[PDB]
Amino acid sequence: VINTFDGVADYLQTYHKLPDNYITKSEAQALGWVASKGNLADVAPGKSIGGDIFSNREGKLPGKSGRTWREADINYTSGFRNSDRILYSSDWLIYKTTDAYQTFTKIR
Repeated sequence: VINTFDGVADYLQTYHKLPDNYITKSEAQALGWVASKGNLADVAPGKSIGGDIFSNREGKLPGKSGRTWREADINYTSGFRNSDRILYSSDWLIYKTTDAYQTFTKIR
């Protein structure tokens, strides 16, 4: 039940378990999450998407000898998303972007 940058980062840097309130795009999409609807507050009155998996071969986030990268929605309540998005890696390095997957400033 968390959707804030540092809050999610701390949660992950300390408990590593994705905040109890996130879902992978697939699950969200397969559960019924549709773009021409943005259904979410109904089936999940307070949940934020996030928890997918990515290798970052595009080198869009910090890398090394084999790096794992995953994202998560931020600042959501009930309705649709916005531009606040958090990025966390295998090593738990967390970065933040507020321009809809555009500028990734580091936070942890």
